[PDB]
Amino acid sequence: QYIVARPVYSTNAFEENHKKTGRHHKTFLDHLKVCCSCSPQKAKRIVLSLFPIASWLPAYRLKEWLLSDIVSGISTGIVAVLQGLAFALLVDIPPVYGLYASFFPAIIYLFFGTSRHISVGPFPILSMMVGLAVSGAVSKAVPSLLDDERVRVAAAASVTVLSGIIQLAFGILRIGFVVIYLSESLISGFTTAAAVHVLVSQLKFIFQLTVPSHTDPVSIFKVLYSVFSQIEKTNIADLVTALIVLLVVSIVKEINQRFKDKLPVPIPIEFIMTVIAAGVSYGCDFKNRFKVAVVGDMNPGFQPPITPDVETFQNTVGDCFGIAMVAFAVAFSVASVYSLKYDYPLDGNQELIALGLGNIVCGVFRGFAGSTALSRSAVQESTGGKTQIAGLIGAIIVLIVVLAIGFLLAPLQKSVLAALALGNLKGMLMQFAEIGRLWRKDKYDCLIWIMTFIFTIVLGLGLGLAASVAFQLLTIVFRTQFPKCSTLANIGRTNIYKNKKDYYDMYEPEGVKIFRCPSPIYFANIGFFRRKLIDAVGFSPLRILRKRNKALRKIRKLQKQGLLQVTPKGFICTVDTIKDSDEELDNNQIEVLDQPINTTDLPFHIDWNDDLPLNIEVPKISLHSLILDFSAVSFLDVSSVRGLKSILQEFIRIKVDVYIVGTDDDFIEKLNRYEFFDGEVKSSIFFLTIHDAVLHILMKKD
Amino acid sequence: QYIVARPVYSTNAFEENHKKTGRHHKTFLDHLKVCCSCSPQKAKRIVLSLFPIASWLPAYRLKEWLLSDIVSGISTGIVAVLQGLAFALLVDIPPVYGLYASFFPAIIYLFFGTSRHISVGPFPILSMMVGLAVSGAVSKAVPDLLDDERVRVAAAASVTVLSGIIQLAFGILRIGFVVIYLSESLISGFTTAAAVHVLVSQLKFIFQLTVPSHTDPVSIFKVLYSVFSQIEKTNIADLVTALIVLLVVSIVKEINQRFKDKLPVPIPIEFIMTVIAAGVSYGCDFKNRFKVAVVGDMNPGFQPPITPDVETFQNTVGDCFGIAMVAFAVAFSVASVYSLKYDYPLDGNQELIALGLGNIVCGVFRGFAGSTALSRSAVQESTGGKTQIAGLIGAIIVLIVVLAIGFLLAPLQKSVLAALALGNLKGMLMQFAEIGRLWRKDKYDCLIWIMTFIFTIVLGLGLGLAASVAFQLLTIVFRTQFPKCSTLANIGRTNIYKNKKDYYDMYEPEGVKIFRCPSPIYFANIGFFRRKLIDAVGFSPLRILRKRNKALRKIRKLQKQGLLQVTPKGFICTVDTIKDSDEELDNNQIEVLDQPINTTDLPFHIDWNDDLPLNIEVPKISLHSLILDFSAVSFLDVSSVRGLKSILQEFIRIKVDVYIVGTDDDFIEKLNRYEFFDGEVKSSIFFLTIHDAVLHILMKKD
Ligand SMILES: CC(C)CCC[C@@H](C)[C@H]1CC[C@H]2[C@@H]3CC=C4C[C@@H](OC(=O)CCC(=O)O)CC[C@]4(C)[C@H]3CC[C@]12C
Ligand SMILES: CC(C)CCC[C@@H](C)[C@H]1CC[C@H]2[C@@H]3CC=C4C[C@@H](OC(=O)CCC(=O)O)CC[C@]4(C)[C@H]3CC[C@]12C
Ligand SMILES: CC(C)CCC[C@@H](C)[C@H]1CC[C@H]2[C@@H]3CC=C4C[C@@H](OC(=O)CCC(=O)O)CC[C@]4(C)[C@H]3CC[C@]12C
Ligand SMILES: CC(C)CCC[C@@H](C)[C@H]1CC[C@H]2[C@@H]3CC=C4C[C@@H](OC(=O)CCC(=O)O)CC[C@]4(C)[C@H]3CC[C@]12C
Ligand SMILES: CC(C)CCC[C@@H](C)[C@H]1CC[C@H]2[C@@H]3CC=C4C[C@@H](OC(=O)CCC(=O)O)CC[C@]4(C)[C@H]3CC[C@]12C
Ligand SMILES: CC(C)CCC[C@@H](C)[C@H]1CC[C@H]2[C@@H]3CC=C4C[C@@H](OC(=O)CCC(=O)O)CC[C@]4(C)[C@H]3CC[C@]12C
Ligand SMILES: CC(C)CCC[C@@H](C)[C@H]1CC[C@H]2[C@@H]3CC=C4C[C@@H](O)CC[C@]4(C)[C@H]3CC[C@]12C
Ligand SMILES: CC(C)CCC[C@@H](C)[C@H]1CC[C@H]2[C@@H]3CC=C4C[C@@H](O)CC[C@]4(C)[C@H]3CC[C@]12C
Ligand SMILES: CC(C)CCC[C@@H](C)[C@H]1CC[C@H]2[C@@H]3CC=C4C[C@@H](O)CC[C@]4(C)[C@H]3CC[C@]12C
Ligand SMILES: CC(C)CCC[C@@H](C)[C@H]1CC[C@H]2[C@@H]3CC=C4C[C@@H](O)CC[C@]4(C)[C@H]3CC[C@]12C
Repeated sequence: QYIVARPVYSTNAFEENHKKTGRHHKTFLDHLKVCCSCSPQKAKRIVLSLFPIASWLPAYRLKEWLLSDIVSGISTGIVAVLQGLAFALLVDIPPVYGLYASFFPAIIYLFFGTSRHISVGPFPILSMMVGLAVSGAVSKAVPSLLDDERVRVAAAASVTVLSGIIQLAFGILRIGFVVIYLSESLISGFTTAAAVHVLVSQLKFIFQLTVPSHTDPVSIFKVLYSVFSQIEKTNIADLVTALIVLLVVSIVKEINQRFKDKLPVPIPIEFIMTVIAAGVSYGCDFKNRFKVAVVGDMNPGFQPPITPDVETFQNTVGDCFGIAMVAFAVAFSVASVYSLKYDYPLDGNQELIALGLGNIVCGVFRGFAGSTALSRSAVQESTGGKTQIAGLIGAIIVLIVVLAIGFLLAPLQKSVLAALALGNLKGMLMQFAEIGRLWRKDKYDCLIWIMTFIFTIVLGLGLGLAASVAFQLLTIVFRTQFPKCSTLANIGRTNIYKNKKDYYDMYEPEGVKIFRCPSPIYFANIGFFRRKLIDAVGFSPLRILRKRNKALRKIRKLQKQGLLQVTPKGFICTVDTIKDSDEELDNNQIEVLDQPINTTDLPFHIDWNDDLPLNIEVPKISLHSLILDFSAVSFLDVSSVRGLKSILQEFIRIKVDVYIVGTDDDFIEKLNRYEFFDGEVKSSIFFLTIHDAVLHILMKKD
Repeated sequence: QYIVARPVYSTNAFEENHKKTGRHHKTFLDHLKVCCSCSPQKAKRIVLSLFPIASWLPAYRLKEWLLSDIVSGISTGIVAVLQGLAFALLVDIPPVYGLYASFFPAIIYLFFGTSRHISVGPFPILSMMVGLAVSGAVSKAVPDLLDDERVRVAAAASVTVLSGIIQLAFGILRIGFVVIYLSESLISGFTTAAAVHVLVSQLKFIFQLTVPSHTDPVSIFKVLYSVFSQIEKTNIADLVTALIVLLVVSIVKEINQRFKDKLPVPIPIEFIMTVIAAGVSYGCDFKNRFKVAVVGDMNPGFQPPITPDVETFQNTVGDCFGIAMVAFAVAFSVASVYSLKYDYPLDGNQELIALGLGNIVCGVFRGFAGSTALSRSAVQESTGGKTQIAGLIGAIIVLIVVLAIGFLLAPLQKSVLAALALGNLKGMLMQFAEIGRLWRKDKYDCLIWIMTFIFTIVLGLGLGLAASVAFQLLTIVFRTQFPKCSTLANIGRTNIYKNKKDYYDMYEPEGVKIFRCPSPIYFANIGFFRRKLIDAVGFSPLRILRKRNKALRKIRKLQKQGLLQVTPKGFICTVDTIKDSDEELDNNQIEVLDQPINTTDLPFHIDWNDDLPLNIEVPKISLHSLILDFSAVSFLDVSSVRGLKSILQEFIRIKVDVYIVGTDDDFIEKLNRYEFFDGEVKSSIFFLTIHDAVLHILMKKD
């Protein structure tokens, strides 16, 4: 049974009886000393962290990893070639830049990356964010089809170079923990909005229509209007072939997911349908019989590096910041699943550095933004990916496609790629069945999800992330704005104290009120806390103090006039009744009422609760003690400290004690720094538990 | 002493023994029913709240309030005329609009306002924010010195009409509680930055220099450069007269503040120095002897109303929102001091409605934004202001100045007003002695103050408020990002549990770890909480489960091969030593390790902690129970719930119990909605206090 027999402590007798260890908190001088303390072991650790390949490559097991890595690399290389060709169209650049952006960051990540399963390249969200950034940049540059494509390519290279520089700077600064400011609900809402954006954007390629590059403020609706204002000019053959490809891919993906145990090395539907479509377009000549747009004959080989444009750097700072943040968050979210699945450590700063270097190299070599895509990562993992050697094999396949087999993929329909991209939208769009779950569960994360979706949809991907982050930060204040403050009472004559309106046989101590605030008190909570405390107490301590001071001043004036003769016990009051001549105070003297009462000159100790001569109101209070249950109060910063000090001073000045209960050692240590304690609000008002506070009150009363 | 003898409770036996009251929580259907339930008493209350004059005017005491109100009204009318003339120059409009904006909102507030001491009009922060909004609006108008000010006046009228409409909408929506999202540190920083802005902006009038209206991004530095690039063209007479006026005003204000008891009806230094300067300028002709700019001959009378410009409405939406928010916050902050001083209720929604209506009327009648100024409010309160009759008398004085005495104030130097405005900068600039105090106290509110100052200075008043609000919201996440998680232990063989690294004679139960998170756990805290819990425990439950599952699979394979014969007690193990032929698991099958172990088919109960045959590692764990001290955990939303569920499942699946301790009834009630409880994580794992949890563990063990 719960049996305890201990003395009553007040967080000061406790410390006096039990000696503390006197731990030395770390200062700032020694923080820099240990950082600059260079040692060979720490240097080797830093070098190995910066070059994870030097650690994971010599530990390769070339007996059970080589074949699986090779197969997974071939599969992911085919998928990466197809996905780069598809996503190069979203930026509205020649397709070969998609291959470049699928090749270069993977090669850089093979050296500088810490994850072992993700595949680096383009994914639709980042691709369209880069495209929007390019459209914004080329619309602000100070003043043919070939020239427009070249300027778009240059703008994309500059934007992705700046994004890689930002990512590398973030990784160097060791601030790679910024991924925790994005809630799971915010991630879900943003991903669903981006999925809708992808579905809207791929329509102009499915229908084979010319759509101008729109601007960030309202992009999806403008694109939809532009697409549906020319719906008559659609290509029926292109539309039907896109539908067939999408239907076949979705059906095969469904059967592949359903039949997993019986199906090793899952069917490469992307490759199979792509080669089928290319063979159908060839021979049958799906470029003159119909007017289907096809992927042009890409130049076999790479391209010389270019210097990024400082004008674009200046123009698209915010867009590049958003691109870097989105890429890092997506990469971390994708890599964390496989890291937890296969039990290896993940380094956020190393991931940021690798992504930044890869993006920088890709932009220097005329590419665009690169990260890991969920579809490609899942393909690589399911095929049997064990290390980044699969990524190297995929890069080799991409290089082979770029160099040798370049005449192929030319009869490609330039919209089978769009249908393949839309085939990856099923998992993204299935997240729409989350509003109901969040509404049933939280009712606040549902608000976060809805607001994030609306903000992204009506503001573009670049600004929706910032707006959603701001609203998600505000939702914490929403949570801790109106805490369910309640009065506590004893249950069963034990040390159990719960809500006053919950149980039946409870009992409160005579003239004792226990108040609990089940939320941290900060700038947005001090006023509500004070109002709730005053309402629970039942009177205003400031009002009581002011009325008592007015009564004392009237009594002193009467004594000066001689109507009141002071005696050791009682007042003579040699007047039956006065005409009740009240006195008013001017504007600059009303402060004196708030001053504490000191009746040392009067030998009689005024009770302020029984009766006053000459019929003075002086409202009485039956509350002779107050206990604050600061057990759930995590922190106070400035305004809460000032409000608490004012409330405690007002309470103490009317001859009632205040006790703070439930705070640990750290809370009182922090409060000591705020100059909270003084000659009035001593440090002995803190008690361990409500029962100790109540027992101390009872002991001091009788 | 502290003597307790009660049975051990687990928040379920407690509820079974003590019957709850079964309170009926209010739903949403009845929330609308009580709002639409119209009653005569509620209608009368609503009408009286909407028209507070009908409540406070009949209760007038015309024996002790009339004379003081008249004197305070005369003084505040003189001060309001001077301050309106001064602040009309900051917007760069003819001075008479300052008188209009000092007259109209005061008249509207006399009817629709709830405060009794504040004086409505212009104040420099709002005046310059309106000026910046006007400069932005006139710089974006589509193209079609006397005509240059007309468009500025029209833009100011439109901007203030929109701001008043926004304020009225906010008051109608009953969202007048938005003043609690601005911390005291944020308010102090913004006020100091605005003071610096005022000091910089008034330089062009002190030196009598022509400065173009700059734009929001970097305004103060551009104005400073423009002023100091033409410092040679300054007027020495204007500078010296401004210096004398400022010095005399500051000295007289200092002596007035110091000598308060001996000095009733504080000296009207503004009025006396203004009339002295006007008489000197008129007598000595300070318009041709020197080149001092003077206030022009304002047209005696009012001006017809104008329709606000929809183009300006569309152009300056954000600026109008900022103006409305700043005006409401300033008015509430100024009025709260006097409301607390004189003990009368304040209505935020009524204040918002009154301010919105006043601003709407003033903008319609060609004025600019109106609120209460601290200087004017202090003058009115000190002079003897009791009700808004002082405001009415001030409006009457302003009307008299507008109509009858208009030929005066013409020889005014147009910079003595600037020096008078500078004289009010002492109180604002005294707030610079707060960085040190906040650094010594909080180290977070100091960051808020510094960031607010920097953001406002380098982004303008309109955008600095939003940036500082965002950073202040982020500071809460900064506070609750890395909580000081610690292990707890018993002290003195009682029910007191504190930090493990704090005391000497502590003792932990055998194989029991107590973990405490002294902060609410949300999206930005779940990962850190999991990492700290794993580090405190000393092992990874997922790793232990995976290794145990691998060992079980190897044992089952050996049993199938016949090397292991299952017996009721022990394994025969008819092999001296095997060649240690480990088996690797490919992808799409590694998840089976995470599945829970169910050794029902084996009669032997595997201990998983003593030893295993054929030398299998199976790392042992000494921990056999875990207690989470969720006493300071205020709330979980989605991600924290999911992470807690995953951690608890991982712990339970390795045959260890988890106990959550310290949560109240509301926390478990909220957690029940998240579908947290299921067949594995039951609802009986919640306990009242750490001592109950420990006693239950000891009872279960033996
Ligand atoms: C509170 C939540 C819902 C977010 C607030 C919504 C606003 C940020 C949105 C809603 C309506 C939007 C506007 C709707 C229409 C237009 C007209 C549009 O002008 C054009 O026709 C541009 C044509 C072109 O240049 O291609 C430019 C964007 C704009 C101002 C939009 C800007 C963004 C606005 C103000
Ligand atoms: C995330 C935390 C840790 C740091 C965030 C810092 C950024 C918000 C600041 C720091 C430096 C700033 C940049 C400093 C200098 C400039 C140059 C400036 O261009 C000009 O000089 C104007 C030229 C012209 O208008 O002709 C445009 C803004 C920019 C990129 C600034 C954008 C905002 C930046 C990136
Ligand atoms: C419990 C789990 C397995 C989910 C069960 C429900 C889903 C199968 C349903 C519920 C809501 C459905 C969504 C409701 C609305 C839409 C929008 C719509 O997509 C669009 O094309 C919208 C964009 C546009 O074309 O303008 C059609 C599919 C989708 C995502 C639906 C896909 C199927 C969802 C996710
Ligand atoms: C992280 C903290 C420090 C706040 C972030 C700082 C930025 C928001 C500031 C710092 C430097 C500023 C820039 C400094 C210089 C200029 C050049 C200026 O161009 C002119 O010369 C305008 C001349 C005119 O039109 O009158 C336009 C604003 C701009 C880009 C400023 C925009 C706002 C910036 C980027
Ligand atoms: C603070 C919460 C409670 C509400 C916030 C809502 C605002 C952010 C939204 C709602 C209405 C919106 C306005 C609705 C209509 C217009 C007109 C529209 O502009 C045009 O039509 C431009 C035409 C052109 O460019 O020729 C887009 C901006 C604006 C001012 C919108 C700006 C954003 C506003 C103010
Ligand atoms: C209550 C006690 C502890 C006050 C302590 C005194 C100082 C901490 C304060 C009081 C007056 C302050 C000064 C008042 C006025 C100004 C002018 C101000 O001018 C500007 O902004 C730059 C000049 C320009 O704008 O041309 C700069 C800050 C400064 C020196 C202030 C710096 C901080 C000071 C010295
Ligand atoms: C290139 C331009 C001129 C093409 C025409 C653009 C028109 C069709 C676009 C631009 C802005 C768009 C609006 C922007 C925002 C919203 C709010 C949303 O909740 C419903 C759709 C609605 C109301 C959009 C309707 C379509 C719209 C009016
Ligand atoms: C006209 C020219 C001079 C305008 C200025 C362009 C150059 C100097 C600016 C534009 C964008 C800037 C970058 C924007 C963002 C960051 C991230 C930060 O963590 C480090 C600095 C860094 C990487 C900046 C470096 C300087 C930068 C590249
Ligand atoms: C003549 C008018 C039109 C334009 C004047 C432009 C020049 C003088 C202005 C515009 C932008 C200004 C800069 C904006 C921001 C900063 C950062 C701050 O920490 C120091 C001052 C500094 C570096 C300013 C110096 C002056 C500046 C360069
Ligand atoms: C040229 C045309 C398109 C411009 C249209 C301008 C008008 C219709 C718009 C522009 C800005 C709008 C205001 C912006 C903000 C709010 C605050 C909200 O709480 C009530 C409505 C209100 C006050 C809006 C009313 C309508 C408004 C005045």
